[PDB]
Amino acid sequence: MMPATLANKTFKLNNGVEIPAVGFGTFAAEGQPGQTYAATKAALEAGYRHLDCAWFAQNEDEIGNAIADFLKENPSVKREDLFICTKVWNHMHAPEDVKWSLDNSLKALRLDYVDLFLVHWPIAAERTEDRQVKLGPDGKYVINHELTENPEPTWRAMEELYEAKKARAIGVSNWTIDGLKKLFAVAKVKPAVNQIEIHPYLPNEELVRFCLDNDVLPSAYSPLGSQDQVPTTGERVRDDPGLNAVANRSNMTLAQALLGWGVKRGYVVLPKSSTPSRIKSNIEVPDLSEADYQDLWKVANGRKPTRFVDMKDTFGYDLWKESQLE
Ligand SMILES: NC(=O)c1ccc[n+]([C@@H]2O[C@H](COP(=O)([O-])OP(=O)(O)OC[C@H]3O[C@@H](n4cnc5c(N)ncnc54)[C@H](OP(=O)(O)O)[C@@H]3O)[C@@H](O)[C@H]2O)c1
Repeated sequence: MMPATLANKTFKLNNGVEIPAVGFGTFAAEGQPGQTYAATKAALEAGYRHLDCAWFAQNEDEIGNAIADFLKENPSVKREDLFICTKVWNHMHAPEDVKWSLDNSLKALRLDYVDLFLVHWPIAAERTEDRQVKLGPDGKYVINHELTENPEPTWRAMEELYEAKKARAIGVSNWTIDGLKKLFAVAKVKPAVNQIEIHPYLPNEELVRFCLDNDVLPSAYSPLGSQDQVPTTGERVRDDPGLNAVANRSNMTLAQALLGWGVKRGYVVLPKSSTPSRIKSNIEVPDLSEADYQDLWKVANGRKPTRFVDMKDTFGYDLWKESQLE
């Protein structure tokens, strides 16, 4: 129990929608049936009012069941009290496919609408007749290059879903500054959120500015590092001695310190956990003192950026032209 927790703080998107600063990440590549339901229920009962989902996670049915059961067990809570965000995957970038994805997600979550609908990646890919990712002879995504660099159709579909009041806000994920310039050029409805990987080992400071200065709210996934360990040196963010020192001196958890850092920078954080204890503890986001904030920033600035989420080898498409040399 943290009375002064930032789990009550919200941000106001550029269309006036309120989004809780802390949201629960439901993606596990460990899914394992019943885990998503249990974790989502634990998060709702721990005080989370923000749920991050995605068609890619293939767990929206359990999330919807959890939401239904929670709302049924607590009459004082309404669906309007919850902020539900879901995303459309890469093979469904065709406008009809985008709409179908949103409808499928709504059916699974047992919701009439979502508060945030995000295009998961700026990469349109081909699909099979049964709405599965089409693999090529190399076993990698079959890229639709036309829809990939002139993504206006996709965004139009999103705008329509926005105007059909099926999504209260629409946005992008893993977008770049140049991609954002592209979309602004072509968009009628400016994206409200750009969900990206932000953490002390990948501060993403330049993109965080571009978004904030253009009325696009960043949303940080993998805010605790990730379920992944640094390849080039075998490092975990949550093992970093400086981060742990800052957390220990102020009698808070390392994850709490990282989440407070993120929220103090002014963006949303999406911690994920299957463990009940971590789900309870992650919601107790502290309002960092200036010393803790500056020291965490020191740790972040003393390092080579490290990006833990790069699916280059799966998509067969290098969005972020990052190489060993150079
Ligand atoms: N392209 C995208 O849009 C995108 C990509 C990736 C992720 N996301 C979103 O961001 C969310 C989180 O990103 P992530 O998957 O990299 O996970 P994360 O939030 O960065 O960190 C979670 C990892 O650290 C552990 N953990 C959680 N809380 C902890 C705590 N207090 N203390 C110690 N360990 C803790 C977790 O263990 P346990 O799981 O066992 O509890 C798990 O191993 C995802 O759920 C997803 O919603 C979006």
